[PDB]
Amino acid sequence: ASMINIISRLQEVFGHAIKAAYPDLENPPLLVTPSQQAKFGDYQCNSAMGISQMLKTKEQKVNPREIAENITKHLPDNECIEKVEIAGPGFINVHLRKDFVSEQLTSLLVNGVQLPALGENKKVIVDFSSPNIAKEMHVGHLRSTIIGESISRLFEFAGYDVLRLNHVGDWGTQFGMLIAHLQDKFPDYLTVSPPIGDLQVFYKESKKRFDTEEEFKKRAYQCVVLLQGKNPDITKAWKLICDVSRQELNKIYDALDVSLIERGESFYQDRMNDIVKEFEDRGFVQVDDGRKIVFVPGCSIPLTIVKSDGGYTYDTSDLAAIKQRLFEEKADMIIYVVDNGQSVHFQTIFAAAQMIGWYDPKVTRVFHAGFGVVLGEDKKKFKTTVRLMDLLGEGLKRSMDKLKEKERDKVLTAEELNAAQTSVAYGCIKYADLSRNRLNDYIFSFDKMLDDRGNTAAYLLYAFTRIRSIARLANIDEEMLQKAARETKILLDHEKEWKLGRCILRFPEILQKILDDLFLHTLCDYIYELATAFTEFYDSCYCVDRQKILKVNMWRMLLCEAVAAVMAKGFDILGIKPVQRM
Ligand SMILES: N=C(N)NOCC[C@H](N)C(=O)O
Repeated sequence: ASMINIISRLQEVFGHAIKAAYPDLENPPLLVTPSQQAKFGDYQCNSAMGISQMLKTKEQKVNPREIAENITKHLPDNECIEKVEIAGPGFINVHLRKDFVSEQLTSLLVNGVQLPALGENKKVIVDFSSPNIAKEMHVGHLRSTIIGESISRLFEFAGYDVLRLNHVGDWGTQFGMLIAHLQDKFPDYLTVSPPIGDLQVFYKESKKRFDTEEEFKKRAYQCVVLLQGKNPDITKAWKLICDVSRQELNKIYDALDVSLIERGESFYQDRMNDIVKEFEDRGFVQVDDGRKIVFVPGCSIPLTIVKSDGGYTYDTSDLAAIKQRLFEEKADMIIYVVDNGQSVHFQTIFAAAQMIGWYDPKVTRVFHAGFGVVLGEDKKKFKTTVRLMDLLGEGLKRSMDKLKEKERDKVLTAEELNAAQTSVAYGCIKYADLSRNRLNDYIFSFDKMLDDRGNTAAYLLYAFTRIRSIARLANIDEEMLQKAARETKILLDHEKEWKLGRCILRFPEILQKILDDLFLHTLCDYIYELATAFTEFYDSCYCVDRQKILKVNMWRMLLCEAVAAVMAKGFDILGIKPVQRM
């Protein structure tokens, strides 16, 4: 059946009701918001607010309370509204049908937590992680990965078709010295696949030679020209270096549970040729100091698309990239998950793209999802540079250390030696990030994100186990619960079970908002809000003598399951893999 965006529903029935009360008005505000207080109803409509101000005139100000009246007067029949109240000025407070909420709570237990999805299959392309080959994958790359994996999942769950592209820096000029060095240190690479160790100790070996030996430097620069010329021997040496890089990288994408089509800058070697010609032939190119540059009317900087020496650039690659994503992949939306240091870069690229006619931003969504830098607690850059695998190993350890109080004796081997340990570590590292606005800088603290209390993954993961233990400890297997759900009316007479009930149905309205601003932290803020609504429900209501059985209220067994299902999905979107026991 799939869940209902209640906010979008109330917006439909108010726009019907507003068109009736003021049909001569054009595009009136349909600001419907959840009431975050018991008395004011379950949703609020602040629409007589902006409607009064549209009718405002030099010497006449229509009082909003009289509008709200004229609005409620024409409210159609529905399936979700009990009564309507007017407070203050023209606030319209809305009360939901208990029946409606109950029926909806049920529907997601039998049909399950799934979204309605679309009437057209749009194609979202998400550009994330993107480390630079031969250089360490750094924490800023980590954010992108985490944020990108989660964004990809939100659209995947929303019914979109999603292309996860790892746009890796595998076409740098630094390959020159690596390849030239590889040919020195391992003169049989063509035949004996060379044992290159740590790619960082190798790179170091090169930049020394580069900065030291002048005849080596020239060789290095020549290798780049030869590589771009697609030379057989030189290219093989390149493939082999990216190979050693690729398998160290997968160790990380594996641990963080991340799927990615690798499609580096090198993928566009030929399109770049055509792009340069395509900008030339439309007269957008200007020659400055031997560079072919492009000025975009409005932008603070120019794109360099050919250097003085014939070599392409980041701008060249990202121009080729957006043309093919728009034309061959035929995307309806493109998302770039890249550190905010490069904000200007994408606004100029996107501009350049409109300028040459590649897309109509009214029609195709192109979006830079930016993020702040990673800091230590001393509120400056995060360094020691930190290897990502080290960070995670140091996460796994710490996660384990916590668990030794004293759960190594309760949970069995699997439930703990992985399940709880890993699900907590990786879960915290993702959650600490996503729970904070992606734009603000991020303070990476093992101590803060591993805290057993507060707004951490740790608390919410533990919290999850308790919701699951309830119907477990009272011995009600899945088979029973599914039959209960199919036959039980769900009861919401008690205040705190009404809070929890409508909090639950807010899941769609939450995710929709995130499809528009890509602010995932409002989902974490929702998992915490849901999680807290539950405790307040549990601490007063009974689900389950002073001898054994305190009777089972089967409908509250289902409430617990509703809460569980929705947290389960919310976790999945965020990239958290919850355990049951811990
Ligand atoms: N420009 C695109 N498509 N992705 O960003 C690439 C990130 C780059 N490799 C870096 O090191 O920042």
